[PDB]
Amino acid sequence: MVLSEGEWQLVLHVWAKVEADVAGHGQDILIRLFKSHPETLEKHDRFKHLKTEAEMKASEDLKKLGVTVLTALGAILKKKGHHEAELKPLAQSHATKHKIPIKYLEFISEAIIHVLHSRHPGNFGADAQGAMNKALELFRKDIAAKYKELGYQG
Ligand code: HEM
Repeated sequence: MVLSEGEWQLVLHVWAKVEADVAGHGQDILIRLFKSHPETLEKHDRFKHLKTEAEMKASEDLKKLGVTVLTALGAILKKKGHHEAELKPLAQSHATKHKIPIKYLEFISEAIIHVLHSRHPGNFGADAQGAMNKALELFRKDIAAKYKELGYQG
């Protein structure tokens, strides 16, 4: 798939707001993911023991992971589709080391959309959400193709 320049502008415009508080958005997104799909928490040997949302909010390790996730995703989005180089090491670690099924990438995509809709209603109307969804779908499709080449595809 290919996004138009107008769609990229909608995506990067809301992303600029997200970047005013990377740590806070990172926390919100991961907690939303863990609450909505607890099975994803099991993949994180580092956080598997957290029992409540309060414990999650207090974890400095989870906050650091959130910043790492958003910083990597932001670098990919800013490439506006020309992200092959950035995708390779990410696909390799998530397929071979962490063993993350594509299904879980869809779950985190849902969490990103939920949080942006909650925090940026004025900059995340229907058109902006459609553009962000298209960007995340492109990301998942390209990662899935890489998983297959790497021998995982799942
Ligand atoms: C927007 C999608 C995502 C991005 C950009 C992303 C990015 C990253 C980055 C950059 C790291 C650190 C270096 C590495 O190991 O590659 C990481 C680690 C990891 N990711 Fe992801 N990730 C994503 C989605 C997921 C999902 C959905 C899961 C699990 C349900 C996941 C599980 C992990 C695990 C287990 C680690 C290691 C965490 C640790 O250090 O203990 N990732 N991810």
